[PDB]
Amino acid sequence: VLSEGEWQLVLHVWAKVEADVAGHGQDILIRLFKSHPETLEKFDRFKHLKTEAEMKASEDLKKHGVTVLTALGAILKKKGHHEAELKPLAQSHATKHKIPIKYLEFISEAIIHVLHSRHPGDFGADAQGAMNKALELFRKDIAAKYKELGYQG
Ligand code: HEM
Repeated sequence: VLSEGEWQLVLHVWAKVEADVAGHGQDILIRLFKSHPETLEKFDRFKHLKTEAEMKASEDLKKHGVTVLTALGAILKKKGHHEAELKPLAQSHATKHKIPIKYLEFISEAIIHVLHSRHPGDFGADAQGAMNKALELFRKDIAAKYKELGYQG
């Protein structure tokens, strides 16, 4: 479980992400798609996008970025009491979208890269540590629902 202090480090930097949800969402998805191109192939909506410049220009991608970060934010702010929010997400991602747990690890790494670029002063090693723990908790709870439903390990 995270401590109350580790949750404070997480939510202090998240309040900053919330000053520019759309800009953050874009940087994260682009980083994901460039670092792990197989992830782009899950999105019928985006797989036409070939270059970073085309990605940066897509308003539809920006929109999805806001969807992703807004769902994540609502989970983080529950501080691990996140059952009601996480269950519908794991169900759709397991059964409808077919998203391997490994890809959740990839987008975790993208989130932490981007936070580090935009918010150095609020994202030191102790914050990076807390954020890593929070994302692991997110993954571990998703993985439990995946196993229940019979989805890939
Ligand atoms: C922090 C991780 C993520 C969060 C919070 C998240 C959240 C969401 C939300 C809220 C939606 C819309 C409602 C629904 O379908 O459940 C969605 C849709 C989707 N997500 Fe995720 N997602 C995450 C990770 C991923 C990753 C890693 C991928 C793919 C590699 C993925 C692929 C998709 C696809 C294919 C859709 C449908 C988009 C569309 O075609 O409209 N998601 N996600």
